[PDB]
Amino acid sequence: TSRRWFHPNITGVEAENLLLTRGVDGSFLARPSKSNPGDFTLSVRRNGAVTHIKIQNTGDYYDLYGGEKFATLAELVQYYMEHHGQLKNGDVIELKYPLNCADPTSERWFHLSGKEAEKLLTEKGKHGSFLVRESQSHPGDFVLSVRTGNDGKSKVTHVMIRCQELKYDVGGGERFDSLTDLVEHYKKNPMVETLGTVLQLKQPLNTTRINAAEIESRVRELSKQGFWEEFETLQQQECKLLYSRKEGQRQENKNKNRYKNILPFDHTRVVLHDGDVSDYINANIIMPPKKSYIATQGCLQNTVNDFWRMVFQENSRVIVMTTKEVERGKSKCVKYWPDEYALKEYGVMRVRNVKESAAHDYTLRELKLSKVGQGNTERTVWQYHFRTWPDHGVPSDPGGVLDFLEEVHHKQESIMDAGPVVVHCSAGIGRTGTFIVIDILIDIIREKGVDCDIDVPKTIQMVRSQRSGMVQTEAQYRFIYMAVQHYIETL
Ligand SMILES: C[C@@H]1OCC2(CCN(c3cnc4nc(Sc5ccnc(N)c5Cl)ccc4n3)CC2)[C@@H]1N
Repeated sequence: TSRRWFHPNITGVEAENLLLTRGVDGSFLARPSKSNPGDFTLSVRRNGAVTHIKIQNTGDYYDLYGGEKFATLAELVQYYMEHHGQLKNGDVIELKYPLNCADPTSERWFHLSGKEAEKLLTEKGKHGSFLVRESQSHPGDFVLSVRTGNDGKSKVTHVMIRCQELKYDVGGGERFDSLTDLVEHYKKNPMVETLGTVLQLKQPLNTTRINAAEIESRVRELSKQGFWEEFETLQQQECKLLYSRKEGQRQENKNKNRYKNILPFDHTRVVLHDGDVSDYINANIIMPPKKSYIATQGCLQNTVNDFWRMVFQENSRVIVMTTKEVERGKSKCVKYWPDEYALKEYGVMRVRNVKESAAHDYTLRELKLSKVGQGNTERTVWQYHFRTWPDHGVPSDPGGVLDFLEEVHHKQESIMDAGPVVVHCSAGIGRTGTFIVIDILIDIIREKGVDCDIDVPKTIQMVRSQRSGMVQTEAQYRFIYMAVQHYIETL
């Protein structure tokens, strides 16, 4: 559970000099690419020299050049640190020693006046809530503000953090190389005041949960950048989500994955029962009377039957497809539905395409799904095929997506005992996560109006604990905020 090898603020020259003077052969770090915004670079030292490996993410997955595709940067680094000779003139590159970052930019607790910090800890703070800010009078020094406990039963204690020769301390004891190490140490060994108060560092002060009516003000603030700082602070927390994906790695299931290293978590994966290893599909239940979701990949030819097994077993009545079958010359999803008015058998599952209806942004396909030999198992599945997501980036306007989800939501609500909504793109983490997150947030607003708290990164982190890398890019992160803002404006 450490993402210290990611340096959000260094340059290529800085990374090279840092690896050459503070690292050894096998040392590595990751950083945002300065030449290609939105991409990343893995800088690795070997034989006294540094190599820079490009990592692209257009919105679907992290694509390591000359390597594999991954759901998060943490899952990428974990894979190559644990598989000795995979990273590559075909020359083996070893990730051995993470070169740790000292920049606190991406920490949830790092931020700020002493009055304002007291205000924030006053209003949305709890016992043990804390933050670290730059000192008011002493430049280069810092302050740790902790809430312990409006009647005097709670207080805010400020603790001065002195920076002396690039090491930090709270006036005595140990001297730390970084604010992170200092906070980590006093998290485990909390300071005790003379009269007995224990300055427990329980959780960072939440600053991202806001009232729905404040979203426009917050978006204006993040656009002044605040968006990039908030997103990367979210990305750092991905190291808490390296849950097991063993079932997807079994030999019998390797070919059931569109991308061999983008796999469902074992504890939330959809388990296929009553099979002819026949229980696997690259798909996860997503739980936020709210609806739930199945986030899954675009079908392969050899997983179409499993897809319909899943849809039938989970009683799903709505499918959301957020990709064309072919985009930019590449196949993203095999056609798993019949032509209009046609009927097909996919293993033991029978599907009739009853009728298609074309809107501008999407096609709706009314499908009748049943198990062969059992006419009483028939149920209608409504497939919503979104077709206007741009080849590059995210939509410039969220209106098409919002109108699409509103229709999808009302179809689902009209169906008694409908199961989870199936959502899929290519790998099923980027666009799929974006649609699901928007739908989760919009449903809160739809039922409570402006009188509700929403917390975009918390919602994403919760969804990311159920499928790897849900919401892939900062552009998608911005698009979720813009979609929520637009939805609130048109209430
Ligand atoms: C230097 C920059 O200045 C401000 C700064 C970015 C904005 N701020 C924050 C605080 N917290 C955050 N938590 C998350 S993730 C999350 C959210 C809510 N709840 C839970 N449980 C989780 Cl895990 C994601 C983004 C977050 N941005 C404050 C810190 C930067 N450091």
